[PDB]
Amino acid sequence: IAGGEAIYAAGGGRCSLGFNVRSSSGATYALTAGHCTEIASTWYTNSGQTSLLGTRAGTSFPGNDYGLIRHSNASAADGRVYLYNGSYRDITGAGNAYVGQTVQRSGSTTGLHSGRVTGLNATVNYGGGDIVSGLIQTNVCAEPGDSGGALFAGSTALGLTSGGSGNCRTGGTTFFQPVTEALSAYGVSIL
Repeated sequence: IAGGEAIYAAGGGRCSLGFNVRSSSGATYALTAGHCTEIASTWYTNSGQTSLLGTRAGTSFPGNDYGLIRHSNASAADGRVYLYNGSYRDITGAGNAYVGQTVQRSGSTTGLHSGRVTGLNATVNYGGGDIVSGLIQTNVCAEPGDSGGALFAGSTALGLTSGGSGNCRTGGTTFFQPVTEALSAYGVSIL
């Protein structure tokens, strides 16, 4: 499974995989949104929930928005992002974002969209105390289901879709969790 592809929670809920990562010991995981991993411990790669992805290994949500899923099969840990046209992009490292940067977002609801970083230090309020801060603001649209997907530029991983406003029909604004903070938190590296 590659970055951008759908992940399904046991008993309902869909998100997108961000990036596949590995610990210094060679254990592999999938990064996604923390608001996603908070809903279930077991994840699947198909809607019918018969192909197991793995089980939740960590969650950092409200505050940040990142989470980790341990792969049940190391071979499913594809170090690429799916481009939705039958092609894949190999991700070679992680980097920082900057205002004016041109970016691409891969998600399971709306496919691949591009845009620009328009702001930093952004905050989103999901209600019920769910405030996420330190986010990258962009003009890339996204829809529910895209959450946890990959934000990248070229071969460089940048962030994970948290959420935003608008849709891909009218345009919107999306907020992303910088990936490097996540890699740091878990001592993981891009595959």
